[PDB]
Amino acid sequence: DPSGYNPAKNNYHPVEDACWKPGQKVPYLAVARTFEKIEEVSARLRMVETLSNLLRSVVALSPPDLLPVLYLSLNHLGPPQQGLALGVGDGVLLKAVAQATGRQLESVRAEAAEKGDVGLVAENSPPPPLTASGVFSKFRDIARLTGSASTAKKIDIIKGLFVACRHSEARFIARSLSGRLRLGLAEQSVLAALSQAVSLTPPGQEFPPAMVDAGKGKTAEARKTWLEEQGMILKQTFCEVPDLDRIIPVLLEHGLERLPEHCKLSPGIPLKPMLAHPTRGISEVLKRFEEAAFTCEYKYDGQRAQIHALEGGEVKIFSRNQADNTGKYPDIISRIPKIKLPSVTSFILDTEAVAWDREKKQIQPFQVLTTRKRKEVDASEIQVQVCLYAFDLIYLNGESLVREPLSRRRQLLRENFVETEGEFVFATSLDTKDIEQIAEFLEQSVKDSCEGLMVKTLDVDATYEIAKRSHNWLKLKKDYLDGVTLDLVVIGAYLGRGKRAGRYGGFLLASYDEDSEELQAICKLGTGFSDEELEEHHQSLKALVLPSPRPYVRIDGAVIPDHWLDPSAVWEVKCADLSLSPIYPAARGLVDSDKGISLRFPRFIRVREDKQPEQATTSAQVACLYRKQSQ
DNA sequence: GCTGATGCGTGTCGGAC
DNA sequence: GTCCGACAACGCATCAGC
Ligand SMILES: Nc1ncnc2c1ncn2[C@@H]1O[C@H](COP(=O)(O)O)[C@@H](O)[C@H]1O
Repeated sequence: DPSGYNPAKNNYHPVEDACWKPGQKVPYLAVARTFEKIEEVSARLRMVETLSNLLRSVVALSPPDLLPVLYLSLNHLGPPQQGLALGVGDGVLLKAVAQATGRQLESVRAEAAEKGDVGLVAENSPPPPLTASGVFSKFRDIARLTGSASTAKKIDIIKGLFVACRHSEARFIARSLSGRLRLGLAEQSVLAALSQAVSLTPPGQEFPPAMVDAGKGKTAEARKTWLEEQGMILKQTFCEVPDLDRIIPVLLEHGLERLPEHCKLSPGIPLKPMLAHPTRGISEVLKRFEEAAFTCEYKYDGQRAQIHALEGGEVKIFSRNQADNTGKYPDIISRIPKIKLPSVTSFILDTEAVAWDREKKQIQPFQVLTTRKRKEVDASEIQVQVCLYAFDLIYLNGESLVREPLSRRRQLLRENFVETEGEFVFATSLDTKDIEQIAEFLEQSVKDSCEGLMVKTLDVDATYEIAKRSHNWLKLKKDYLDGVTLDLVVIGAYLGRGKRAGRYGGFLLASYDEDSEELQAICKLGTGFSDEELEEHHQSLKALVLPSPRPYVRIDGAVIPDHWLDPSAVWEVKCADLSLSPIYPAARGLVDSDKGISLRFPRFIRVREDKQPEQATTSAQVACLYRKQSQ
């Protein structure tokens, strides 16, 4: 019986402990029961084993449901490049919860805010049982609804789900819709569970499967080593082809050992990009890299563009998160013939697209880039031009370069591609181990409109193998260095969600405007404090809660705090940059008549226990800092 | 026809292991 | 170090209300 389904039990048997009949649809309650057992524990290894048990039963009994169960576990709707999104947030969701439970919407909103979780409100307040594929399909139905009256149609589907929910299902339906499943298990653990499941219980056997536990005859050491090896086969393939729609049919038909024979890196199919680990100083860079020669490059402030040229000439462009951006950049597309030597027949390039001012011939801020339209059919209508800064080459003329060292990938990039100023340029770079030269290069990068340096080894562990290490590169920014900040007043707090439930998750901060003697909201703040500090803030600020705002506190367009606070606490906050804000009033009129100023990537540093609000950073100082950054 | 509100999509940080 | 999920500013696109 699905109500008693226990994928965390000892001696889990994929056949005998499943809670549905062979070949029938996996019930959604089996998924919900699995989620309960996963969120109850903190050790990822234990979460992986529990999910693996569900997956082995899916493989053994009902293999067509493997793909929807995996998406439900990731809370994804499909492969990233297809771009389906629910179009559902707390607004649509709580209205649906309110109507399903028959309660007033304010009562539902208030309880969800206090509890920090929509799932508990949806649950604790005729139709056939939900199935995993049925729920997944309805989720995709919600995402495809568009046009006038689509909100009411989305709500109707959601109410239909809640009406059919049993036991714990409503909790997880609502958390999924809210984007906050909170399992503690995400992409890497799902892949580990999948490789473990298909290794222990191979797909494609006639029911009942003759092989239920392929690890039974191995010592514990041989079992661990084997599962690690199978797990790396799945992880390397997925990093090249992060698309379960392609992988799972192949896995089900040919098994995991033969997977790389059928799914490999190829132009037109986005791959996982290499990411960067933040490093807090040049000395820390030499420590992570030890003896290995490395290169430093400008870290451009734009958007990543993974540019694919297929054999035959089709070009596709993907984002860092593998969204299809091809329709966004008809200007890039028309430029491709200019950037390659005539011998290049296909490639995958790793680049940064940066807004570029063709009148002044210079880079423009990230903010300017974000004003491009999402779709543009005529390059003629484009107003924000872009320059591509190329820094890697992943595939060339039919061959993957993923196992080549950066020294060779970079040489192939420079040898086979053609620069045009203001259109396509190789990232500015420096090969050195001299601490003083690196420090000056870091300074120069900021003067040249970049946010810092990327650092990459050239020959030691210098490949593009994301499954081996996804953060193989280092990012170095001046704002990571100690002593290289603003003192702001806490004027409000926001109730925490999830891991912050039951305390404050965020705070509203303000600068002191000397001329009006008012406090002006400047940004929110929600990271940089330890768990212990955040509880201390909850305890000390609760004494300062007020029913109504003070008349000298101005927040204009900011989110109204859940709790207004008597202005008293002053905190030191660090940011990457200041920005001209559409909503915050701080220093409005000092630089821009209509816009005040906010903080890019603010983080809490420490309490200024001995600073009164009137001695906080002033709005005039905020303006001065913004002007200094703006040349 | 306009607009404000909602949703999606483009970093820093600490905890458990 | 890895994995995960708290939380930031601010843009476009969309849609309900007007
Ligand atoms: N020279 C460069 N090499 C690699 N990434 C770069 C470079 N310049 C800018 N970037 C961007 O920096 C991001 C890496 O930082 P992060 O996303 O913080 O891991 C990439 O996704 C790129 O969009």
